[PDB]
Amino acid sequence: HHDMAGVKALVTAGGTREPLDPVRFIGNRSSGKQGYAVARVLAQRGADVTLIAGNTAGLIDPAGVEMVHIGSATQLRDAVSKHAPDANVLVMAAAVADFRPAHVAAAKIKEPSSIDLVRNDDVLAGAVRARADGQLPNMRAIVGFAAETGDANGDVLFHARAKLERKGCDLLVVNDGWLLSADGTESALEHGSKTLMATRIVDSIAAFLKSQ
Ligand SMILES: Nc1ccn([C@@H]2O[C@H](COP(=O)(O)OP(=O)(O)OP(=O)(O)O)[C@@H](O)[C@H]2O)c(=O)n1
Ligand SMILES: [Mg+2]
Repeated sequence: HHDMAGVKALVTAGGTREPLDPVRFIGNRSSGKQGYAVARVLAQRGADVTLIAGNTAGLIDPAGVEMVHIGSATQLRDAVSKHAPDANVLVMAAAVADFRPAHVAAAKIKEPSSIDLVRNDDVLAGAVRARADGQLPNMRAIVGFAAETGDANGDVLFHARAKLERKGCDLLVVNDGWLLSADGTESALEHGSKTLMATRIVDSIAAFLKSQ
């Protein structure tokens, strides 16, 4: 039915784009489909959903969901800062570009000089800090998303378990796939439609909120 009737949810989705100039930019391959799916499931279950979307070209805005379109990592951060205080749940599913062009050309660049890169702020960490400082009373649950690959140093779960504690979020969605909770619970995420996966994620949020 409607688990999320009283829940104000803030969802980010898609990838950000950091401009070199008006024409070109630095981006990633994020579709934002998973975040959109989570947005729809939440709204279907009675949540008041605000969705902040990055590069989602062919996706259609979900009905019953307040849409806030942004372009870059900075624009995303400012959007979150604006809408977070009213949110009970923050679903950080956007693929934020780690690096940004240090200087942006006013006009399209016409061998060229190298591009200087500067690190972007950790928007999630900003939210986690704000709640820790008592500046987010309404916030009850914070969800992070991560893509992990096995390397010589460790397993996928090995890296996933580490990132969950580093980010300081309550739940981490890892892509098969995993749902990692801060209490120490681990649930497998079987390959399926983005809809079914969204249901699993929202179920974890619901289950978490009951414990809150
Ligand atoms: N600048 C950033 C980068 C990440 N994220 C959020 O943090 C979570 C972790 O994403 P990930 O890129 O895997 O974490 P990183 O800190 O960037 O780790 P890594 O350097 O391995 O990519 C994601 O939900 C993402 O939305 C964020 O808010 N701000
Ligand atoms: Mg990153």
